[PDB]
Formats: sequence, C-alpha cells, structure tokens
Amino acid sequence: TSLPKYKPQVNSSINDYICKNNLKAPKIEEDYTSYFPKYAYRNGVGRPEGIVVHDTANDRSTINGEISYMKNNYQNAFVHAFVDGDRIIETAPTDYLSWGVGAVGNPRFINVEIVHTHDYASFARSMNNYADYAATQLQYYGLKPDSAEYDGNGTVWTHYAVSKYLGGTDHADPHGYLRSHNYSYDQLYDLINEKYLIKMGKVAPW
Ligand code: NA
Ligand SMILES: [Zn+2]
Repeated sequence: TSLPKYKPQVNSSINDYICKNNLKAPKIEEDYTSYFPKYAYRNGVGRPEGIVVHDTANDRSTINGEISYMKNNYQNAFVHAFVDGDRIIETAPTDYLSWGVGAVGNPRFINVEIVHTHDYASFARSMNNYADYAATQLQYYGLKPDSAEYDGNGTVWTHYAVSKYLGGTDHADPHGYLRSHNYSYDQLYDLINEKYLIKMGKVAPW
C-alpha cells in the first residue's frame, strides 16, 4: 500500500503548476553575520513557535540588495531568510529570534521574506521555495502546520495576522502582494502543509 498523493485543500492553479512540473527548491544557503544579536525566543533558544510570511514591499530590489541593506540595518530590522525564484538564503540562525515582526511576535516566530518577482515562472518558484523552507523548519522543530490567519492560534502566521491578533506591529503583508500575482496566503499554506507531509513521509513526493 503506497503513500497517498496529497489532496489539495485550497484550489490553486499555481500550486498545480508547481506540482505538475516537479519544481525543486534549491539548497538552503547560509549567509550569517557575526555582529547580529543571538537572542532566545521566549521559550528558549531553539524554541520557535511558528513561522511568519512576509514580503519585502519592494518591487525593484533583488535578494542580494535586500541582504546588503539588512546587514547594515539589522538594528532596525533583520529576518531569518529570504527567498526568490532562484535562491533560499538563511541570514540568521532559526534557533535565535530575528527582528522582523515587532516585540510581540519576534520572541515567537521565524521570520521569512519573499523577494518580489516579475514573471509567472519565477513567482511560482518563489512560492515553492518559501513553502519548502517553511516546511523544512516546521519538520525540524516538530511544529505541525496550523494556520493562525482566522483564529490567532497556530504555527503559520502572516505579518497581517501578527498585527491583527498580537500587536506590536501594523504591517499587512503578504496578502496584497500575493493577490497581485493571482495567488493567496491560503494557497501558500496548503503548499507548506503538503511539503511538511512529504517531509514527514505521510504523503507521496512529486
Ligand atoms: Na489556527
Ligand atoms: Zn512583514
């Protein structure tokens, strides 16, 4: 008796495209900085409670440019990783917090930024890449996917949901950005869930 194929819970032609074409996320590359702070989550080092979906709100920057700026501006903001259509770059260890979502969410969640992309295929790859990175973290930390968007409880959050339910911040990403590419947070969450289940050996790989 073989593993079942995951049945999508959120209709998504983009996720259908990603799956049908067996898109492979790239390696997770480190690019750490010696002077970034190494602060515990509220429950300890190595104790994130979930992960946040952000987007850069910048329609012109590249992943390299975002990282260069952040290395100089980390006292204002920094995040754990960036993804684009080509790369997944982890800029801070997930065992310590990052300064990406305000004083309430930072002690709880891994912060990951989606760099803006400018064609259909690269956007799709960037969603696959976010989802693969997120599912990797959830599996590594033993955190089952649970979306917080509509109840303020779970392991996968948007910046918007942190603003809405937790406070400490007032940003609304990533909903408007994903909508502009004919996608949605719930489509992304469904992809994260599928990849988590693949990594857990519960559903069939692509
Ligand atoms: Na929930
Ligand atoms: Zn954000």
